Amino acid sequence: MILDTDYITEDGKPVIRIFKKENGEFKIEYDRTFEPYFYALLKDDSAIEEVKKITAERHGTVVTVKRVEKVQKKFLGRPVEVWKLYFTHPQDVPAIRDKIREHPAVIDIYEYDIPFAKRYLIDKGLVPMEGDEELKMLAFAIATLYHEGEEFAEGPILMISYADEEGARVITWKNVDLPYVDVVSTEREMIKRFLRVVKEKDPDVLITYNGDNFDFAYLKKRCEKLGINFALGRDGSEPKIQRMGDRFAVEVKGRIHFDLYPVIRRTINLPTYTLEAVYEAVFGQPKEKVYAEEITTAWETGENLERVARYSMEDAKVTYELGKEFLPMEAQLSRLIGQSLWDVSRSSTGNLVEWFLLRKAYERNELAPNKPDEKELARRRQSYEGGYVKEPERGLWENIVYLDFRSLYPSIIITHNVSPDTLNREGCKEYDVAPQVGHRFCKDFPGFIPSLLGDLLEERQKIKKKMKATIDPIERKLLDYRQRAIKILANSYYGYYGYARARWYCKECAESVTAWGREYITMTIKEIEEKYGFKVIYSDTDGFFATIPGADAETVKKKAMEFLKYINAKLPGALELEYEGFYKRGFFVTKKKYAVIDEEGKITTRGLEIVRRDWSEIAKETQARVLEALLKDGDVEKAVRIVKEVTEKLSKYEVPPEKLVIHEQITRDLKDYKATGPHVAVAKRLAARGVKIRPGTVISYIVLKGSGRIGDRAIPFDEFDPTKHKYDAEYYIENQVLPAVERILRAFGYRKEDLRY
DNA sequence: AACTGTGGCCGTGGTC
DNA sequence: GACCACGGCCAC
Ligand SMILES: Nc1ncnc2c1c(C#CCNC(=O)COCCO)cn2[C@H]1C[C@H](O)[C@@H](COP(=O)(O)OP(=O)(O)OP(=O)(O)O)O1
Ligand SMILES: [Mg+2]
Ligand SMILES: [Mg+2]
Ligand SMILES: [Mn+2]
Repeated sequence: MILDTDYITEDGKPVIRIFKKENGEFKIEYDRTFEPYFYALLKDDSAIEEVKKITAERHGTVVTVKRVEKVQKKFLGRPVEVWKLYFTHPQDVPAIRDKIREHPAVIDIYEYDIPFAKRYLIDKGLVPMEGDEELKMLAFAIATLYHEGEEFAEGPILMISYADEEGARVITWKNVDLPYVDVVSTEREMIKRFLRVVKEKDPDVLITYNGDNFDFAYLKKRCEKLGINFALGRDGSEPKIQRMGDRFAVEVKGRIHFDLYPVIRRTINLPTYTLEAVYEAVFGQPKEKVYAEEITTAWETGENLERVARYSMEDAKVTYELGKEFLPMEAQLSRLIGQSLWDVSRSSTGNLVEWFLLRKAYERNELAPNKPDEKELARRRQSYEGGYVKEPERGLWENIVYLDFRSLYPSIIITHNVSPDTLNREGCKEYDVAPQVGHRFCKDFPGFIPSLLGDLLEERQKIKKKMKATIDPIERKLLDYRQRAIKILANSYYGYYGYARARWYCKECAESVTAWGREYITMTIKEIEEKYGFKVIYSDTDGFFATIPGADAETVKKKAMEFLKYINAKLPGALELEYEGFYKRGFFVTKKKYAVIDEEGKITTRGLEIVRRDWSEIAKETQARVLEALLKDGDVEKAVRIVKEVTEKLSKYEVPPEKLVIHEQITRDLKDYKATGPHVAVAKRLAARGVKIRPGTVISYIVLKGSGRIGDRAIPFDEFDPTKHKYDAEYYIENQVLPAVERILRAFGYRKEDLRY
């Protein structure tokens, strides 16, 4: 299989490198013949002789057109012949493309900003990660000496650990009496030893947890101090550290640096993404954390080093175990997009969609539309109406079924052929007309994007059917994550239509999709209420909760299955209403906030404070105990006692202050905030002390006793000292606990006054 | 992480 | 007090 491709320049000419593993052997294939290009649409074929003469300059190098060939293409499905303009070197294209577009004989140009190595994979029909090849994998981690106030990597690496199918080991330069610890003379020899190990094992995949932003940058700084050529690459190169967005990413050439952190972060929803949290969520086993402060004290005092080495060994071990499960999931996605695992595992959803569409467009002889310029971008900044959200029938309900459309927005795109190459096309035999907004879509031929969603959706449902039949609960989660990733990808094609930077931008398409969605869900609600006697309790976009007032569970389930047969026979094309589940009881608070319990006793909660990273644990813990007392024990008096116990404890300063921490993300430069909430107030006091506040910084603060603005008396939890600081017990009662639980216990006749003291 | 999309709750600190 | 805009995170 193909692992990666890139290009190097040799005597001014590009050379593609294809990193392969075949029959257990690593190979590098070199292609010297592939040429960069873009397309020009000319006013007349005779003008090509002029265009061939246009020249540019880049760094004292004259740029010329190497050669041309005329080709038949389609633009949004309409045939058109264009000139493929070839060049000697990819950098020629940025240097000359404006001069060609400016030529009076040139109407427009296309596909002039495609990275060369990806262009090669598309045009050659090559797909990374295809085949039965078994890849060898190696995880690694590091332990460092840390002191507050120091620069990054001023202190040495203390241990380097690595794990694979054969076990886990730790390299260190102090004497630790553990069988898996290899003792070397110095930090320098420890790094050189790890390098030796990577070259001996020759792994196809290096697995880290956040190596993109910590491990490799730390190693590089230390290797710069120590004079080490850290040649982990299979071509003898050192790791290649590149900016990517607001952070960095690291390649190791000829292998795949698989950083688990970007994958996990976008696949699993956790409050924190410490390695220990991730391990426990995936495998159901605890992992102990040893903190930087303990590690430094152990190294300097020479005591309890065995515990640090064990912690370091366990980091590599669980990092290997995780990579073994998540690599095949991301390899599948890599095959579906047609790009390397390295790119796909780190890329925004927009880039995944666009790379997929560029390959498919090449397969179908379709020219890609261009990315918008600044002025077109400003023109694309109007919003449009979305899904319908019904105001819920508040309170406790029994014997609830949940019905929900299968992949609704993609199914609408498929069924009604919603696409910019079909929008208001004239002269067709058949049209579908979007409700409310009136846009017409021709049905005589499959639209570009509609024609591609079907395979995604059919793949997803195969995974879903296997998921629901999987005994192994770990394997079941992993299938869940796969089918969810395809779901979001498919839905992102709809969002792509309304994305201002999209090449296949079409706002008419996007608002037609949502308009159809609104008409389908309200029609479905009308039918189930009118013709089957249901009451719809709550509905959001494409699903709803409903019951038959006064009927038992068996009756509600039976009549819901009858309604599904009836409604699906009336729905056109790929539109299908699904049975998602039955809940013995449910409590609906507001739009987007409710909790249901199934017949096995499992509670599911949506939108409520329990699921929000930005509410205090004491409020979430209390709300969770209350929901359990209500939905599971049907015990209202108990839920009330729980609240009363909590408020009393808070009043008496008996709640641990850890449960009172509030977490809120900084999303922008501090200068750009118009409204200064508590987390920005704290952030501005830290910045004034020299702390590097950037977008993505989480502020973790606690509210101290006082009266005025909350931000005036919020401090970071780092600075909280229980001997000097009294937390604001009234704030956590009146601003956190009570609001969270009173919105629920109102339904049973309890005012806040009934829950205080 | 997200810049694939819109809808929505709710705390906060302002206005009057 | 009533009201509003901002900003975060969440449900689709
Ligand atoms: N990321 C998105 N980008 C653009 N549009 C999006 C989404 C998005 C989502 C999500 C992920 N959340 C979950 O998976 C569950 O997490 C809940 C935890 O609180 C929903 N929509 C739109 C299009 C979609 O057809 C419609 C109905 O939604 P929804 O029935 O769930 O999906 P669906 O009908 O396609 O798929 P299924 O029913 O699963 O078959 O809303
Ligand atoms: Mg839904
Ligand atoms: Mg908003
Ligand atoms: Mn759905």
